[PDB]
Amino acid sequence: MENNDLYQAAIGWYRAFEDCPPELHLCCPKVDDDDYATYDEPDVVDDSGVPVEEKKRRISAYEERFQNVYNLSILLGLGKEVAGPWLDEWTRAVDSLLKKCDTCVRNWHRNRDPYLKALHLSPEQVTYLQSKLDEFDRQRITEGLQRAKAILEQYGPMSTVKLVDHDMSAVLALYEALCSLPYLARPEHQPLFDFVFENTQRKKPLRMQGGIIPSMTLFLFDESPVRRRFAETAWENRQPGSITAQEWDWAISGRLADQIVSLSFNRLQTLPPGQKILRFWSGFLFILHALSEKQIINSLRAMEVSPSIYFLALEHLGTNSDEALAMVLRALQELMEKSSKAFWQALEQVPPNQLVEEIFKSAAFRPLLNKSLRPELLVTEGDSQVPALAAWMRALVRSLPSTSWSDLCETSLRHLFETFRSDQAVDQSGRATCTLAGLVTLQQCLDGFLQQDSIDTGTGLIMVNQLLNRVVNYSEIIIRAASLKPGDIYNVGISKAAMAIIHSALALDAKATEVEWAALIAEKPVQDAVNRDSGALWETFLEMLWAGQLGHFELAKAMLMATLRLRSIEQFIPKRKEQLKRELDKFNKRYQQQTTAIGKMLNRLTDFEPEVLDKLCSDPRGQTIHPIVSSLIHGEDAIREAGFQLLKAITSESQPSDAVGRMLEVYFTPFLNAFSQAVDKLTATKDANSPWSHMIPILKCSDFVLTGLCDPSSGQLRRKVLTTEEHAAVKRWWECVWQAVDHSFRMMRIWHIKIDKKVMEDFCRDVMELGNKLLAQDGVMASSLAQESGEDAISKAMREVLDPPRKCSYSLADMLQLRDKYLVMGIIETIKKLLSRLQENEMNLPQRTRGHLDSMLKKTKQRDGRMDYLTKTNLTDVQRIELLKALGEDAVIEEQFMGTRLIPPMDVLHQAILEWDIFHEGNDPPNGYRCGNVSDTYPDPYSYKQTFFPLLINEAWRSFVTAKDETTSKPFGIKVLSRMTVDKFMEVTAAVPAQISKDRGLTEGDIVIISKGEDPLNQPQELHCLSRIWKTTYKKDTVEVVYRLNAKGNQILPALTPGSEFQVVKITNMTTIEREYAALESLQYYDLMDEILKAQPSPMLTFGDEAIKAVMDNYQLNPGQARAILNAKENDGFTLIQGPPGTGKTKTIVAMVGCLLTGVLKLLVCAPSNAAVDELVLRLKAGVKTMNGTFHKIEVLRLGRSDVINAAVKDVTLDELVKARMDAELRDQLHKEAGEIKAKLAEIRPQLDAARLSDDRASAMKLQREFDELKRRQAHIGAKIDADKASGNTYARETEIKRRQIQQEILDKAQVLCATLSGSGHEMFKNLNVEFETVIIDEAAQCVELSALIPLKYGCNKCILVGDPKQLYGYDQSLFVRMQKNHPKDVHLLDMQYRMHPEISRFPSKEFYEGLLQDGADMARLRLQPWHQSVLLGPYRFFDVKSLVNEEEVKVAMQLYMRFRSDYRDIDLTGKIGIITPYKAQLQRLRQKFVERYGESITEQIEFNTTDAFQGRECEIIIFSCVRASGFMTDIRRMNVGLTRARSSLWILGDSRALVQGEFWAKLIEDAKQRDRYTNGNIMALLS
Repeated sequence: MENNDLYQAAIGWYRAFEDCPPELHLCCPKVDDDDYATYDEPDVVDDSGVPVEEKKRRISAYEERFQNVYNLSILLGLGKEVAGPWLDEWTRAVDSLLKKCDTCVRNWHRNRDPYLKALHLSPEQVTYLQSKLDEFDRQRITEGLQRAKAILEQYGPMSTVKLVDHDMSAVLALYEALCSLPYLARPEHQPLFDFVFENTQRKKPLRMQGGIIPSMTLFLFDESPVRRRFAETAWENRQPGSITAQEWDWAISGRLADQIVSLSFNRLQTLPPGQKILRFWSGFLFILHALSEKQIINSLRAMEVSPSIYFLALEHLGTNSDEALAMVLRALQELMEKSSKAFWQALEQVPPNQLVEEIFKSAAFRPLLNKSLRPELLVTEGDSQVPALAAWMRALVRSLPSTSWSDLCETSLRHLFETFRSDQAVDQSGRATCTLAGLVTLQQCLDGFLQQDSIDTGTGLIMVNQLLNRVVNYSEIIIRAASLKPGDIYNVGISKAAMAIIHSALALDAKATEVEWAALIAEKPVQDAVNRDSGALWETFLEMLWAGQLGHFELAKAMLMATLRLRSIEQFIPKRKEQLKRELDKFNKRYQQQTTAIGKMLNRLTDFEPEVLDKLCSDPRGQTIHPIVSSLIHGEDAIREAGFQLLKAITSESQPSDAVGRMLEVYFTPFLNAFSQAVDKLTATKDANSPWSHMIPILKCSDFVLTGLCDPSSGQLRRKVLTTEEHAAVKRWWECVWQAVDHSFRMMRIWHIKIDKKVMEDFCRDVMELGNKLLAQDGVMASSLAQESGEDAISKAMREVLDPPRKCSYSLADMLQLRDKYLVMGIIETIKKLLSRLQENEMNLPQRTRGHLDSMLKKTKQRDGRMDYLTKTNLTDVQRIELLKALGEDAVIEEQFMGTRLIPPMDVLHQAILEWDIFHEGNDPPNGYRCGNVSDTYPDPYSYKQTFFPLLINEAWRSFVTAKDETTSKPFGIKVLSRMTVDKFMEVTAAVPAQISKDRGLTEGDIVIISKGEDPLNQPQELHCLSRIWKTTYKKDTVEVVYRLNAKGNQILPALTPGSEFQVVKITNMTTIEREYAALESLQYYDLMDEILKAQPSPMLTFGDEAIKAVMDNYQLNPGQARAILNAKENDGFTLIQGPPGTGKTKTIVAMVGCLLTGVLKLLVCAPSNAAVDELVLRLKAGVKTMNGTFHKIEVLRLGRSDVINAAVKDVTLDELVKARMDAELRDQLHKEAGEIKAKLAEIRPQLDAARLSDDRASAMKLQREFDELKRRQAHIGAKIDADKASGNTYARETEIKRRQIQQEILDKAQVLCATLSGSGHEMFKNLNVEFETVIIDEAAQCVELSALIPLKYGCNKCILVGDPKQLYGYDQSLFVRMQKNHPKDVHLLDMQYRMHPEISRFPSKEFYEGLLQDGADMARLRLQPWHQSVLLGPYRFFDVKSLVNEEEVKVAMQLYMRFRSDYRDIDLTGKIGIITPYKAQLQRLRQKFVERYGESITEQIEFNTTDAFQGRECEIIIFSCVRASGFMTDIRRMNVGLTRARSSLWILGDSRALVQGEFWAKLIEDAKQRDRYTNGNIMALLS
């Protein structure tokens, strides 16, 4: 019942309208007129105090009133006639309220359409209801418009705020008119509406709130530009998805479909207008600027109109207007960007190639580039302005699937390279734009393919090869966009794009090679789609990468960065008796070709000009320098040679060492970091096939790096100062080097069955040389790189260095298991040095290292009972004892070897010598050292230390003081190098000329007075200290001497002369002193405890004398000579025989050698003087008579100085023997070939310059091939030359090994040797194995007790010494002195003697020998030679004088000579004149007086020598003349010496009063008065 039921529903609606409160906004959620709360925030706490619950309640009240008004839409359209005045009041209320809330009016308008969709009325009924509603709305709108027009006409124009006060009702009416779709559709209302809009919208573009309308949007397409601006302003305020889907249905989707129909191609069935298409696309873009991807897929993609926006655009691609086409392309790019899925699947019916073909076929494509070239149509891409085709291609490639990218790319070629852009109808700017678009598309595709991780052998390589073939055909197009001259107007920066494309292609090829190598190594499946001519691919790029090309810096850097990728690629070694698979062989061939191409590229890079190469080498990225290091360490021989040549060119050097040093001094931190990274990468090679032969290049590179960084003089670490980052880099380098050494040893441990004897020797010996260098120069480099001051911090730095070495200590110990003798010695020396220093470094060895040491060196009982090294080690018992001493368990050493000897560290004595200033002025040292008793043996072997060590310090200070004042040298000047402090010492290195080296006599172990003052000889205020010499090599041609100078802290460290030079002069030599000190410190374990270090001297024992006459008969001995020997000869220990020198001590020594042979037949003949050694050698070797009657002799070797010696014994020097044997056992063509190759290369360089500008393809190819071949040949030749230069070390090592072997083999044939204490001071004896149980010491009275112990180092058991208490502080009195004074009974001093005149020997016996030395037998008859046969020329003529200038004395000597030549006439005194004086000035005056008064020819007639240096030497006419008293030792004991040395003529000269200091002179005068023992007076009258 429409009437009745509608009236009931209208009664309900009238209750809901009037009965419900109308004061509140009925159609809006507003509480009142001033209620402007955030009604849009019902979920949030509304500003009206309505929280989420209460704001949702306000929204629900609004929605419930809206549902009431929805059911009451029928009430509003009921009509008054049906409902009387009810619908009239409803219309009045609608006019009052619906025209009051703008949002309510918009909602009602939008819901009327929803209500119409929900209206169940017939089409006529629905039309009638809509017509009635529209009639009411139009009546209201017309009344409002009339009121507004009247107000505008009367009151004139008013601003929006003013117009609000004028008629807010008119403002609301206009707002409704802004959404009055039917009124707008009414043609009659168009005039008044247009007039009102022009009167209103002309002022400003109204920024109304609450949604938007499409009327102004259509006016944007229409002529109305004011409403166009209004629409633009309204639409430009929304963000993505800012519009509700309800609004989308209300005004967006419906109007969008309406516009699509207005442009529906199927409905149009023809081409559309250009302006229409442009406006439609522009509106779509403006709307979609605030769209959402969710609104795209779920609403836009779901907007199902014919056709859908995707298919609609697929059809509308036929829009053939130029600017419209550009806008359409931009809109398509934007749409693809919004959702790639939408573009791809919404157009899934269209293949991408079909879409590309449709797009590229644009009619306006040609002209568009002309405008695109202009700035306005220059598409703002990134920071530049390129064609919009680039944006379209980038969007397409970005949104396309990876598998779908390939074929489209080929089609993109048709668009850009093959068909469309390749057409000749393109203008210059047009062709440039097309080429730029194609290049951009190719670059985008390459970049997308780059980010891939893994794939099988698909068609990506095929696409790369197609690009390479195109850009090879487009070598012109592509490679000359790359080679385009910049600055062109048509240029669009395509040069950079082409360069980046080349770089990306190289990187992709490298990644493909890496993937293929990994798959081949892993035997994983791989397809067989395409094969890449990587050699040819790079060759195509090589033509553009040719030298001298513009912009080559970026291309070269890119090529190097790309080649850095193959840094881990390793050539797959084919198996034995197996053919590599087709894939494997293809991979090998491709790798070889790629390596050759990379080498050619590196050669061309080095071919860049020195300025160009230098500028390029300063890359801020530094990755090129990392690739340079990789090439320097590349395992391919050709790659190695190319990298060496490139590095030499870059650093501008001649040899690899110089280039390394220059690089270290230049870019130490970056080069070090890159080298560490490269070493880490290369070392990561799998241990199954890690570098076996290739590690040799790695080892050589590491050795070069060490010799560059930590060299003595040119060492960058030594010369320069480290930085914190540099410190970290150096630590990383040391750790990497030690880890590499460890890996090399461990790999050798496994490949001992795979290491060839020569190759194993080379590798192991190089490892051992690196270890020697480290434990010696990286000890120095460690001091240079100490963490901080203090033993703790420096030892911490050293322990950090040793940590990789401590881990490698297990490998080092395992290496001791080897068998090569030279390797054995090297391993033993490395173990001793490095390990003992590490133990001294206080850092305990690893528990694994200690266990391995125990299980391979410690004496444990084997299963068979062998108490030896638990793992076999053939090292000698001495070497094994040393290895045990490394652990430092002397108890274990005794219990293992001794059942219960080497050189000790000289650093103690060296530091003592260096700190103890010889120039100081302390007679008593600050320690207050003094002599004392020895008891013939200090009461402990350790008491020797505990007491004689202070005595040793006293003796060392005395020796230093004594040598201090004996310079007698020529001062010299030296240039210093650096002042680096290590262990309170420093290094002084200089390349002194060979003349300077010969003059100064500089050699290792010498002490030199390093000074800066002029004449510090008398100038204590000058700078002067002492310095020791370490080692003197030859740098190139001068002598590079590095002296281990003392850096105690004198006032010359601040005068640290990098090159400022000083005045360095040699002082003395401490080699013999060093040997003496080492022997004194070391002999505390000698078997002479009971003889030298427990309580007493050696014991004596008597025997029978039956064979004394037998010895006399067999060896010209005597019972008196035997009686003392009766105590010494049979007994053992250390025995001495006392007696005057005239008792035949030399003849008795020869007889003693004969008697020792009678008792024996290595006999060590220790002597204190070299001349006496030569005399003994003559007497013993020259006269050989064993107990057989023949010349049977023990092989005699004189291990003594032969330079200052007669040449007669020079045949037994054993050093001339060594040199002769080596000589008997014992490139230029390479240098000539290198010169010829360098000349040919220089000549080709002129041809290179000629053909470089030829620009002919065949000529360019031939010239490039010739240049590359020349570069390869030059690299090979230079590598061969450098290898020949390096071979000097190997040749020297082999020669040294052969020399040591020859020396050992020759010493093996030796049976007896004669030498001195310093003779054993040569370190070679330690490496020599000799046996000695008997020793013969000559002239014990002429040696220091300290050196006396050295002769016992050979473990002798029987020893015989020759020393008389006569003929001689007290710090070096004697060892036999203790034996005699302390135990006179235990001594055997002969009383009876021979070979002297009783008259002559009476004075020596009585005054000096205490009458014990019984004179000779019948020297008037036994020695009845002229001496006794000439009565007047008596052998003992007793005369005396009665100032040492003293024309009396000197002229008396002259007169004695004139009587020997005039009174007597035929006396020759060739070494027979006993002219001995106690003063050197007197000796010189005597020589001058002879040469003047007696004639210069008489200077050789008489021997003029000092008594002290006349030992052994014999003279017949002993005309002695003492000078004066020195003090009972050089005066009275020298007098006893003279009474023993001088034998025949008592022609004394002196004065009794002046010689009263010597009571022996008074005794001689008294005996002259008694038995004519002298005769005073003036003999000048007697000679007349």
